[PDB]
Amino acid sequence: FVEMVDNLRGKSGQGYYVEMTVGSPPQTLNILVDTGSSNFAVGAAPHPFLHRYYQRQLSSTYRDLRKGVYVPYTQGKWEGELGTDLVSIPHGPNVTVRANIAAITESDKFFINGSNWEGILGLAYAEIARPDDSLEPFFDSLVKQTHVPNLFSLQLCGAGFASVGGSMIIGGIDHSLYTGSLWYTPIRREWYYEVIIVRVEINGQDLKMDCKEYNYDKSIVDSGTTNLRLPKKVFEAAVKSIKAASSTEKFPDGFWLGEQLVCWQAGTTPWNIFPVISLYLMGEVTNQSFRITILPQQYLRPVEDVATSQDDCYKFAISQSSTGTVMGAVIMEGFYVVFDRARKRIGFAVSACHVHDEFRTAAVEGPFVTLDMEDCGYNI
Ligand SMILES: C[C@]1(c2cc(/C=C(\F)c3ccc(C#N)cn3)ccc2F)N=C(N)S[C@@]2(C(=O)N3CCOCC3)C[C@H]21
Repeated sequence: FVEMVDNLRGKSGQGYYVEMTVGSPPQTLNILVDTGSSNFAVGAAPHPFLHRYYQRQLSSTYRDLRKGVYVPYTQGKWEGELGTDLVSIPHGPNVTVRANIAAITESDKFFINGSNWEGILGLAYAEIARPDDSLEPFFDSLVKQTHVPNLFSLQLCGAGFASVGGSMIIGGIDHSLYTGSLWYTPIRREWYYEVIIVRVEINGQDLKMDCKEYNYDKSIVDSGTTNLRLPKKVFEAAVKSIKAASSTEKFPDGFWLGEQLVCWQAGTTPWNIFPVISLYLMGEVTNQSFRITILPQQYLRPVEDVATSQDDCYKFAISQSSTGTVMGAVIMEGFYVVFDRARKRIGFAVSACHVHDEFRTAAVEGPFVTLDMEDCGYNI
């Protein structure tokens, strides 16, 4: 799948996007890859933040669905007009499909000032599509209309001390993007890419919580979120343990809450005082799990645009949640992640591009024996 390697671009903290074309003749747009939503939604009006936008009046293949949609989020929102058009991915499979497109005509706190993307490719399932599950997501249309296999994989390559990159392999797996073996965890339910965490360790020390807390009220894999978000109670325990592990240096309380940065002299970040973080995931077999481990290089994120400082500044990118665990870019930048929809499972392997040092690397290890893993899932 050499044609698709390195087909993702982005800037630190602004997301990973793929080039797409919409309409006839084709209009090229940069589109954020989002496993945490299920709409294909593109700027269609001259918002000043946008490099370009979808001009339906130029497309002979545009079809109006004569239906609008209003999509509010916890902060910000977008509103759009639904239709269909022909869509292709230049550095993807050599096909064209007719897909739903939400033409965004009003938004707030949605587009990012300074970013180079103009829309979002929601790769999750129809149950969470807006306005309802009758709006077929893009990937469903792709698979239905072509012979592309029903899976995709993501290698998100992060940065350290602004340009990120990676690969979205559509319809398969490229073995050059990972080392070791893939380990799979079941997709618990096809809405978000929902998974079940069965154990959490900080530098190998179990947090010893009731594992339902780790998945209250869900745990998901989301390329459209930067942080590792943890349920409030889990975040409290995790930070207590990370604070203790890292206690040879003291930091203001506000740093751990994401309320302020911490800066060090260039090149002197003390990586070794910060612990590794391990999530054990439900395995494929009864009573079997595996673990994924990330480094501070993943969860301490460089902040480049700090005019008021001259040093190397970082943001703590593990944060508390009210929506469950969110394995965002902090997790995904450590791994090659296989969204094996056909077999309702997600594979993890150590990413051949993840950021590490000479002493520690990200890891995917198993098998481990874990009992009562079904009890870890939350039910209303
Ligand atoms: C559509 C939405 C969304 C995402 C985004 C994503 C980004 F801006 C972004 C930025 C940096 C990085 C990195 N590294 C990655 N992504 C930018 C805008 C944006 F809207 N998608 C999400 N995954 S989070 C989101 C949300 O709250 N939900 C809950 C309801 O179900 C769908 C997702 C805000 C939603």
